[PDB]
Amino acid sequence: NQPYRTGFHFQPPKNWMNDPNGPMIYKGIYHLFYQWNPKGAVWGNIVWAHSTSTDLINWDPHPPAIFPSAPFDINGCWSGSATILPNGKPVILYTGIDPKNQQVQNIAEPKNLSDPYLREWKKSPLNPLMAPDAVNGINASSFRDPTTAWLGQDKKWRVIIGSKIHRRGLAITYTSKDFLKWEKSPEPLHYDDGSGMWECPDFFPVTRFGSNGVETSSFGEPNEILKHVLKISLADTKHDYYTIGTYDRVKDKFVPDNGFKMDGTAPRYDYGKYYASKTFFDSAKNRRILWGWTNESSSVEDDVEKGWSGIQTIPRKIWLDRSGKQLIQWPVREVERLRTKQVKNLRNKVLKSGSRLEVYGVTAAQADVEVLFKVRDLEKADVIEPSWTDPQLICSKMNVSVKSGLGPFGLMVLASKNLEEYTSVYFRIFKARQNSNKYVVLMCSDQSRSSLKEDNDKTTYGAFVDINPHQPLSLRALIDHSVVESFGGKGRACITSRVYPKLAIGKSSHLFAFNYGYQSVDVLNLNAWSMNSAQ
Ligand SMILES: *[C@@H]1O[C@H](CO)[C@@H](O[C@@H]2O[C@H](CO)[C@@H](O[C@@H]3O[C@H](CO[C@H]4O[C@H](CO)[C@@H](O)[C@H](O)[C@@H]4O)[C@@H](O)[C@H](O[C@H]4O[C@H](CO)[C@@H](O)[C@H](O)[C@@H]4O[C@H]4O[C@H](CO)[C@@H](O)[C@H](O)[C@@H]4O)[C@@H]3O)[C@H](O)[C@H]2NC(C)=O)[C@H](O)[C@H]1NC(C)=O
Ligand SMILES: *[C@@H]1O[C@H](CO)[C@@H](O[C@@H]2O[C@H](CO)[C@@H](O)[C@H](O)[C@H]2NC(C)=O)[C@H](O)[C@H]1NC(C)=O
Ligand SMILES: OC[C@H]1O[C@@](CO)(O[C@H]2O[C@H](CO)[C@@H](O)[C@H](O)[C@H]2O)[C@@H](O)[C@@H]1O
Ligand SMILES: *[C@@H]1O[C@H](CO)[C@@H](O)[C@H](O)[C@H]1NC(C)=O
Ligand code: NA
Ligand SMILES: [Zn+2]
Ligand SMILES: [Zn+2]
Ligand SMILES: [Zn+2]
Ligand SMILES: [Zn+2]
Repeated sequence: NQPYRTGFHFQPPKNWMNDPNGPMIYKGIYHLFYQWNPKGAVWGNIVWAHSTSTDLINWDPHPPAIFPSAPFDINGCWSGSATILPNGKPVILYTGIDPKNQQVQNIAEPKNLSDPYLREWKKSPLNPLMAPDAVNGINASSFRDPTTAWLGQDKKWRVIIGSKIHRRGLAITYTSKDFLKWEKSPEPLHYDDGSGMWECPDFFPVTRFGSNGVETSSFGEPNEILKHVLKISLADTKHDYYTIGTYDRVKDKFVPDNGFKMDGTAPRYDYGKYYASKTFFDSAKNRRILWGWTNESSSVEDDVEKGWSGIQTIPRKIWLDRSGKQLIQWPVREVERLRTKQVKNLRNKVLKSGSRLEVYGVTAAQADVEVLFKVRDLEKADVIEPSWTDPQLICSKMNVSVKSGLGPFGLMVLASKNLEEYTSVYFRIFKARQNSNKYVVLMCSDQSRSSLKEDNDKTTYGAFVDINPHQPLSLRALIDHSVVESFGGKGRACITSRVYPKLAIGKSSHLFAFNYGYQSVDVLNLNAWSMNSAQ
């Protein structure tokens, strides 16, 4: 019996899953590889597992693609990325562990380029293409995760590798004119002092105005103003951060926009349980897709007990916000195909102070729900306390029991009949400590009351949303048994959490809208779809 296995998120039939690997589209087929343990529910014996799709939702298995079978990767096949060469040919750059336990960079390419599912991959010699040594002095124990490579205006390829030198994180950048002979640049594309190791780095352009994706090597088209994103997975904090800036192709550096620092004080893709993010360019739809690894919030005991660990968020479409300050994400449209044609709809319903509204007629552990909340009188929101800068510390300081002028209001997902178990995703609104009348919208994902099992990770997640509370506040949540993916302000803030209820399972879960704030807020619209299982 498996109450926590997802009905429609990507996870292997069994065992431990980890980083998403070399995602790509080839011959109109979507590919996903991933770090897999073929014989355990913990990390180990790590190989590139492999599934394919035509819609990014239903995945067909294939035997592992990249596994230890040569000096350059004999002690493991760590993370990496697929580049698609200008002639449509796809290649994987991945980190392998050698006889000396050194992290080195290997190329792998398909052996049958006419196989539409690219089942078997051949590797060099002359692998490794990139390795630490005495001359470059790269930390052999911290040199992993090559990105998708991009082609410069000087016919030379660039690729970065996450690394660190003495508690300074950097994107070690290599150049190559043939994709076979790679040479280290004197200086990295970017670095941050005091940040740890830089894992799973990503580097890609975005249009300044538009929802569409940009091919990874593009400079034009003239005219069209581009912006560049550098994303890192910060090993110490265990979060993925990105910064928006410009790519000086002359110096071959990355320059973060004024109002950013790549270490710590940066925006996250996701303010909950989300790690080792990776994007690819979906040439089929001209969109950039972001893959993300949500690991397990239960005990390791539980993981080995259920015999699997780790899921993948449903893929996000990602693009720049109009104001240029952050990225927007939104679950790929395809996932909406999983919705039943029946749809529970509630409109213009008032939530008085301290109220809640059950929403029936849905499979409440496997569902998609979208709400529009309208605030009646913004002059009623409490002025935000002076030293409240961390949105995670606000949500954890004040639970749904503590009441604000406006908020807490939102959804209670994965909830038991009598509410002993519930996961609350919600908003609070404040007036800011500014001379201009600006409001601060808080999004929380509180899971302290989430499950009766006590040794689950009940960490509460939190985020600010850049939306105007004059217009109605939008909240979506994908609910899938042991995962909720909350989206605030139409993708302006995303929180993934992991939840393991003992009561709120299958038949026995709701599903509430609620409001415990001082002022009564209006539910403008509520759509709830039951969700069919994938694959
Ligand atoms: C893969 O999966 C695992 C598990 O899900 C995950 O590790 C967990 O990460 C979370 C954070 O994401 C950790 O949550 C913290 O837990 C500590 C306590 O943990 C200790 O004790 C437990 C045993 O019960 C052990 O598991 C663990 O090893 C530790 O010894 C909390 O204290 C933290 O809460 C504080 O900080 C939060 C903000 O970050 C606030 O929300 C909260 O209010 C707390 O602040 C309080 O103390 C502050 C002083 O430090 C003070 O400023 C405040 O006033 C306040 O009182 C936090 O909940 C969790 O412990 C991890 N668990 C394990 C098993 O390691 C991995 O990260 C994940 N990996 C990936 C790649 O995603
Ligand atoms: C090279 O990287 C390795 C691995 O991160 C470093 O050795 C680790 O340092 C940490 C933190 O001080 C300690 O837990 C251990 O001493 C090592 N742990 C691991 C995970 O191996 C080493 O310090 C780095 N050296 C340089 C020159 O950057
Ligand atoms: O599977 C290895 C792959 O995962 C990452 C990030 O998730 O590193 C994790 O696994 C390593 C193997 O034990 C650890 O050294 C590291 O601390 C952990 O975050 C990638 O860096 C790596 O390619
Ligand atoms: C490669 O793919 C083609 C087309 O699917 C297939 O017919 C062929 O047998 C495969 N292998 C070789 C060695 O050509
Ligand atoms: Na889409
Ligand atoms: Zn040194
Ligand atoms: Zn943190
Ligand atoms: Zn920086
Ligand atoms: Zn006003």
